[PDB]
Amino acid sequence: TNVCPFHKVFNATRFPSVYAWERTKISDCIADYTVFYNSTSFSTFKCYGVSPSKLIDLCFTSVYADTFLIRFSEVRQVAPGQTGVIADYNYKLPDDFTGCVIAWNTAKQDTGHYFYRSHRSTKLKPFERDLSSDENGVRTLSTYDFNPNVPLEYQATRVVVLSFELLNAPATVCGHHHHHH
Ligand SMILES: *[C@@H]1O[C@H](CO)[C@@H](O)[C@H](O)[C@H]1NC(C)=O
Repeated sequence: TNVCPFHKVFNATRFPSVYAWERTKISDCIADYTVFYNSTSFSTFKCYGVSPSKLIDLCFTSVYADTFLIRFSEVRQVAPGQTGVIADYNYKLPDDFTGCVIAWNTAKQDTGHYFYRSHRSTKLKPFERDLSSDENGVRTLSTYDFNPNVPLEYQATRVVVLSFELLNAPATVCGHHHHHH
């Protein structure tokens, strides 16, 4: 298997709006997570259920990459069992979450009008997506203008959620060293 398509996911011209986040299936690859933790580009790299350090030793049966665009202020909501407009009405990470979250501040590039759900009748189920714009005829989706000139807690920020499972089925996405190194 050839190397894992991270640059094609990460350095794409556009990231989705967060209410319409997008999944990607990754398999048959040899993953190189080295790019992340650049400390001058990746401002947040935090794993749940495994050690970011232990990613280099592990093989995964299925890896999905959920992607979207929010503000710096709201990055902290992408965590198991957190509360917020994002976690309650946009993108929900399970309580039993296994995976990583990577986030970096693309403010000078991902500029424009992006959207987010502010209100919903019920909160969200884990990993559920709601692409509806109305409830009773009112727009249920409020707007972000991302600009270079807004303060940091308010700036554009791209997020990726690598969600994997270590159960049965052929082991398909293997770190550079799943041969006991
Ligand atoms: C880390 O980020 C900087 C940002 O300018 C980039 O130049 C560099 O190539 C990245 N990583 C490496 C492998 O040096």
